Amino acid sequence: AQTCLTSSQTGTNNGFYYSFWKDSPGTVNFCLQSGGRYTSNWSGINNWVGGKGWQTGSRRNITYSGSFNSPGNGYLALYGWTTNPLVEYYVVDSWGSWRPPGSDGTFLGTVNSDGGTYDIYRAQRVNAPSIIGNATFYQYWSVRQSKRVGGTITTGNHFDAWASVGLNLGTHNYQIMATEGYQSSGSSDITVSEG
Ligand SMILES: COc1cc(/C=C/C(=O)OC[C@@H]2O[C@@H](O[C@@H]3[C@@H](O)[C@H](O[C@@H]4CO[C@@H](O)[C@H](O)[C@H]4O)OC[C@H]3O[C@@H]3OC[C@@H](O)[C@H](O)[C@H]3O)[C@@H](O)[C@H]2O)ccc1O
Ligand SMILES: O[C@@H]1[C@@H](O)[C@H](O[C@@H]2CO[C@@H](O)[C@H](O)[C@H]2O)OC[C@H]1O
Ligand code: NA
Repeated sequence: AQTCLTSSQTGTNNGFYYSFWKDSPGTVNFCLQSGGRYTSNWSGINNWVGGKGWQTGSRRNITYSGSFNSPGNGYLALYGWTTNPLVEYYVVDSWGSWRPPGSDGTFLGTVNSDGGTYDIYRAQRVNAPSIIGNATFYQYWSVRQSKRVGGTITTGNHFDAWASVGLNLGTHNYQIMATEGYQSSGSSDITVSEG
């Protein structure tokens, strides 16, 4: 059954944790579906990110499938946080008009995982929204060298590769298969599972 949300919220739905966040402009209809599924549509937003997964991240292997429709700036990524240090992390499989993280990403190397090759970056967010309120913190990124929509993400491969280039993860907070939009409009329909 469906539960559509329009304001930032976290919780559990059909055995899966979810996180949904947007800043004030525009509209996101973040619709919780059966099992590990959610849909999104966004319009006129500034920034939003949300999806289904786990309240506490781990080295679990995560599989996802579905559709991602982003003519402007959007991302389809495994997405999560740690505390101590505060870290926002991404394993980006697809994107819209703009390949992240841009020039604010420092290239650190590559990792091969799940049939793909990913570029590794560190970026810094300055006085930016976070799971602990406005903060200044690093992001760790793996970004697939070409787009893919669907498959398995062997998280351990990414975590180990980041560690090998000095990117230390803290205590795991949430870990979700996320859709992100930036100053754009679009939609997605994504189903997650582990193991
Ligand atoms: C005051 O509080 C605050 C602070 C921030 C931001 C803090 C910060 O450190 O970064 C500021 C800038 O945001 C990033 O921006 C990206 C933006 O440049 C990019 O635009 C592309 C550029 O090319 C064009 O051709 C594209 O059409 C256009 O879309 O889009 C992505 C932006 O970055 C995203 O921002 C949101 C994060 O969640 C994502 O991780 C990140 O990828 C940096 O490059 C800085 O220039 C924000 C909000 C508040 O309130
Ligand atoms: O109310 C708080 C939320 O606003 C906060 O949400 C985070 C804000 O930064 C976004 O980049 C994240 O995706 C989102 O989780 O989390 C903590 C909560 O208490
Ligand atoms: Na992967």
